[PDB]
Amino acid sequence: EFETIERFMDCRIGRKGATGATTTIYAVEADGDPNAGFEKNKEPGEIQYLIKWKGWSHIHNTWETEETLKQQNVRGMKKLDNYKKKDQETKRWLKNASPEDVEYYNCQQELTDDLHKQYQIVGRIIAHSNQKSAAGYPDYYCKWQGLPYSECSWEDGALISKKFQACIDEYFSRKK
Amino acid sequence: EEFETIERFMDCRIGRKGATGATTTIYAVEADGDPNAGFEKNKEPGEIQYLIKWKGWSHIHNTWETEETLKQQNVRGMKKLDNYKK
Amino acid sequence: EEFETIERFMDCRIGRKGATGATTTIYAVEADGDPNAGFEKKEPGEIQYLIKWKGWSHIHNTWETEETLKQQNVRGMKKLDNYKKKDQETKRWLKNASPEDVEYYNCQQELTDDLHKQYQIVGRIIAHSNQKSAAGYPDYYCKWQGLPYSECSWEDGALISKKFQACIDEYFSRK
Ligand SMILES: COc1cc2c(N(C)C3CCN(C(C)=O)CC3)nc(N3CCCCCCCC3)nc2cc1OCCCN1CCCCC1
Ligand SMILES: COc1cc2c(N(C)C3CCN(C(C)=O)CC3)nc(N3CCCCCCCC3)nc2cc1OCCCN1CCCCC1
Ligand SMILES: [Cl-]
Ligand SMILES: [Cl-]
Repeated sequence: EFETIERFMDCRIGRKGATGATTTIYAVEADGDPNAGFEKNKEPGEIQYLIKWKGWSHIHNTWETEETLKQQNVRGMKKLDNYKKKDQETKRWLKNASPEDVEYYNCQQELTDDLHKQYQIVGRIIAHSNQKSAAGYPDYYCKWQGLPYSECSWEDGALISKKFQACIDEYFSRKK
Repeated sequence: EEFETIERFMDCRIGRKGATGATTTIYAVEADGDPNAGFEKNKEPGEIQYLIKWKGWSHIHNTWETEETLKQQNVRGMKKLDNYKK
Repeated sequence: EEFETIERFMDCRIGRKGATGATTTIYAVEADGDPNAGFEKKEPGEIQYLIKWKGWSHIHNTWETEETLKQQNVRGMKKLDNYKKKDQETKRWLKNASPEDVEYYNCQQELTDDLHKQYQIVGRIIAHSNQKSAAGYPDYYCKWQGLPYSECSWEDGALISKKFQACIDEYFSRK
């Protein structure tokens, strides 16, 4: 019925309207980053968030504003309050911080950042649909890098060939 | 005629209606995909099927099968079906 | 009217009848022992899950059964269905997977279960309370291994000092 929020993945200041379906990685690749030429300079922006939608997989992460979360009558809005609360607590005990703490925080906080971006490439395909679409695509059973095998999904076969045809090739070639 | 025999009841399931038959042996499901694919009880194909292990065939031939479909094929040994139910 | 709340399912296992509860947190078993110690079957089994609680840092992961989750009105049962299914489905698929596929599944599950085993290691204490306890222990704000900085948690100084004194120390040897 209504969307739900599972995790808040990152935060950012970005172009006004760089929120919504058009901000997923496979739209930005197939269409273009609405948030393209942004230095935070040259252009006033907005606080946008990176949402991991309940039900859907880490590839459908879209960026939204507080407004669009409310405008979309989405569930999980308390999660929005906590993410903002613990962000203020984290900025607090890093204002009085030795330079080597900022070294740690920025080194670390950037490892999790990669690890998160890897949750979107497909580690191996595992199955496919009997049914095909009008356009002639099965749907695929993807395993995602970093995420365990219980983080697998039935993914659009038209969708994943655009970036992982090679992973589709090796599924079929490990039969004959 | 020439009937099939139900050897063991391997597993239970709530599967898309139709996701039964010879389309549920591995070597099909690997060649064509699965008729059940990604089925949640959200969609209401809803039906209860059984991985039936057959007599005189290795386990790679097992199939998911309804009461409906077992009785259509007049399989033997429906005595263990309801036994399985109870 | 204070119930608990399943956050994420981390692991099932067959386990000694009654090897559940907070006697199962990692820090309990080091203290005393493992309730599921030396199990085989000899012994009535059971099907026990490792829950990550909403509210609590990963140290507090406890193995539980579908019973003791309901028995304690634990909220988030819908997520135990979506997981029992996702397990049966993937066990069927081990019935007939090619050894290659089965070996990939062993590499990538042994890796996974590690990164999980370290969400319980502290890589940095970065604050302490202004308030000690009976025993001279502040609570400590931990940075966790694997996790981001939005998983940091105020945690019993007493408890953390029992396995990560080195970290509270280097904390103070910089202030
Ligand atoms: C929960 O609602 C939805 C979400 C869907 C979704 N997600 C999860 C994004 C996150 C939330 N979004 C915001 C904030 O703007 C929109 C997009 N992606 C997708 N594709 C998925 C395939 C990838 C191939 C690229 C092209 C397609 C995109 N299909 C979604 C469908 C959703 O149900 C629509 C109602 C029922 N349907 C179901 C099937 C189609 C029509 C009837
Ligand atoms: C059920 O909520 C809780 C949980 C607590 C918890 N966890 C994560 C439980 C472990 C075992 N579980 C089961 C089902 O077996 C579930 C969760 N650990 C801990 N310690 C953490 C401290 C140091 C460690 C050793 C000292 C014991 C352990 N204190 C918990 C406390 C919980 O509330 C009670 C606090 C109430 N407030 C709120 C109102 C105002 C008064 C104070
Ligand atoms: Cl993970
Ligand atoms: Cl993480």
